[PDB]
Amino acid sequence: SQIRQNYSTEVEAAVNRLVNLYLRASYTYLSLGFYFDRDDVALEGVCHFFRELAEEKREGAERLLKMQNQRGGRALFQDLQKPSQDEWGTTLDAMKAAIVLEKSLNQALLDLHALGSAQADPHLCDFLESHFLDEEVKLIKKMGDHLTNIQRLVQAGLGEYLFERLTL
Amino acid sequence: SQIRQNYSTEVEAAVNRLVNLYLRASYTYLSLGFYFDRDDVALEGVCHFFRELAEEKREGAERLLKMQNQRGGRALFQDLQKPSQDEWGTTLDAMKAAIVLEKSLNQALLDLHALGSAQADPHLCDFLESHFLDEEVKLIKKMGDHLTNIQRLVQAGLGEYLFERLTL
Amino acid sequence: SQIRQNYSTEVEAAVNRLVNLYLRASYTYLSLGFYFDRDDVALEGVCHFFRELAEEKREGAERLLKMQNQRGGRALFQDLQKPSQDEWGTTLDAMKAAIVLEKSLNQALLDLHALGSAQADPHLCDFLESHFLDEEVKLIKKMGDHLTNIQRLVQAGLGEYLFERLTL
Amino acid sequence: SQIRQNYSTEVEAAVNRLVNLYLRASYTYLSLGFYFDRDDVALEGVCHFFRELAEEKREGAERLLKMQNQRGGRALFQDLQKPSQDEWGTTLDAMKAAIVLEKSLNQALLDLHALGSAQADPHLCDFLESHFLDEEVKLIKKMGDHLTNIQRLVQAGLGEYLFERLTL
Ligand SMILES: *CC(F)(F)OCC(F)(F)F
Ligand SMILES: *CC(F)(F)OCC(F)(F)F
Repeated sequence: SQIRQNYSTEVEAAVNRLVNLYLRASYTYLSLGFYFDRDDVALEGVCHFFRELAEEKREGAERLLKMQNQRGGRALFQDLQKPSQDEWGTTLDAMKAAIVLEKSLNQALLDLHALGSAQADPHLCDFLESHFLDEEVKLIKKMGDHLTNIQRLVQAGLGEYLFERLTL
Repeated sequence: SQIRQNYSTEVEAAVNRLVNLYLRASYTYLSLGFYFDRDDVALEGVCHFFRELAEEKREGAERLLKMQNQRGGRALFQDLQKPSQDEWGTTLDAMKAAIVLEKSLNQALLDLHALGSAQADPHLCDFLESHFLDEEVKLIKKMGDHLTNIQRLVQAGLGEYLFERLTL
Repeated sequence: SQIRQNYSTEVEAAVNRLVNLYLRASYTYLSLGFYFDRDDVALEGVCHFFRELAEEKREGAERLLKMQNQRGGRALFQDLQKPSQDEWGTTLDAMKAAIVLEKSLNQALLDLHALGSAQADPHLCDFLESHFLDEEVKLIKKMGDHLTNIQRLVQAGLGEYLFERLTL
Repeated sequence: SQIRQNYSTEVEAAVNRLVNLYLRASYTYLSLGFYFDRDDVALEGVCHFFRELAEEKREGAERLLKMQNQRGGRALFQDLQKPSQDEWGTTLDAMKAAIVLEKSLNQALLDLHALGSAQADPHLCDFLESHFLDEEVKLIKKMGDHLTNIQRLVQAGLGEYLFERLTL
């Protein structure tokens, strides 16, 4: 590419992998959201919480793709695997799966940062530090807070209703 | 001091002690607030309640310091001891510790008032009666009200959540 | 902590130390401010300059504490030592002590950054670079500018009055 | 008087004396103000400072007279002695005389408070504490601040001009 400068093939490939990860995460949240929209689950605040996250993760993928083109890398898309579950259980079960998912995204961001440091790619470093790293830390904190409140409320049916009504 | 009039050394020293007490109280509320911000505690209304009190106590210290200078006394600062606990337990535990703290501040205000009366210092009397005594009485009443509601709600996890959501 | 990821015990402890440093700095500026409010010193612009800095340093401590909780670290508070002086001399003396204080905070920030780099903690790096490092550089520059103007003005009483009136 | 209750003859007489003192003080400030309006003195900010105080002291007398009637006491007016000087020297000389004057008013307020305490007259106590005691403390502090700045500026002609221009 005529514009490519200081952009390693290793980072280019890792950015493509991270896009697949973010799109996978968006798909997982789409599934979570619609599960809570089921007439036999029916927790609107939980559905909305996850649908909002689906959007956020899709936007993350799009930010990575824009950056890939800015650096003169080439987007390569792969199959997107279906979410790990078809049914997500209680709000607690779902929030547990969500924090696991966010930690995996966070670790992937940290790995990419490490790669960028190794390749002396300060533009990549800044990009991740600016658009991703703190967003992830904040989200994981919020999920931790929710998990604690969910667990304090477990009795169980009453707690799930109240959390959806009064927190979400 | 060129401006000093009817301002005893005993009151000057007691005012300095009271400043240390108010700053200690601010520090204790800072600790309480951040404890409730922990991801494994996560009671936002409780955190906000105590952070607001940290501010109020700091402002009290500043009011005392301004008055000290107005009277021609000299501010003398001492080490500030760390709060009595690192972890504050339940909302109930915390509110109990808070009312204990406020009663100690109140007693210190009353002792200073008594000292002012003994020294026939009506400006000091007015200062305390105007800026501190009723504020303390009102705060202690509010904490008493909270304690009663907390105790009525104790089961326990559900009660703590509901109090934070619906009162704080 | 359920949320903790890539957050070393070394950084957690250093963050706690830095909180103590910032609170110490706030206390030092509180003392500086009220000294200049003395009827026998009476430099209102100087008092306001330092009282504003007390607030800024307290806010820095609070930012560090919020971050500590975001990362799943645990705030640990220690005794706060009293400021190094009870009386602060001239505006020049005070500004000299202030720049010494800011340089020590700056060095502590740089040490923490180095620690973060060694622990490959890019979130910490970004946090410090975003909220602290440039604020410190700007503040130290402003103090340097003031010192130069103060020194140019030293005769002495006239210079101190004019600097307070026309710069502060 | 049909309305008189718990109002001693001693307090009634002391209130009349205090009125004479406040009117004397107003007259002294009138003289100070017009001295600084002299073409051979010509310090407008100083003239305005003292003319404002003349008004404040007259208003104090009027407040005391209103209170006297509220309590069913009887106003008794006496000759008003002329101010202690015809010419007031420098700004420094004048401010020195002003702080002496304010301290004498303050002492008179404190004596009246003591008298009220001895006569168990809480309405009088409140009246003085509310309308006079803190006003006096604040004024004396401000004069102390001015004296310090004046003295720092003394060379002499330049200092007097600058203080009038930049503080008053
Ligand atoms: C965000 C989600 F995965 F759901 O959607 C991805 C795509 F299919 F591209 F819309
Ligand atoms: C900022 C200062 F140190 F002054 O205050 C600290 C605390 F005591 F916590 F208010």
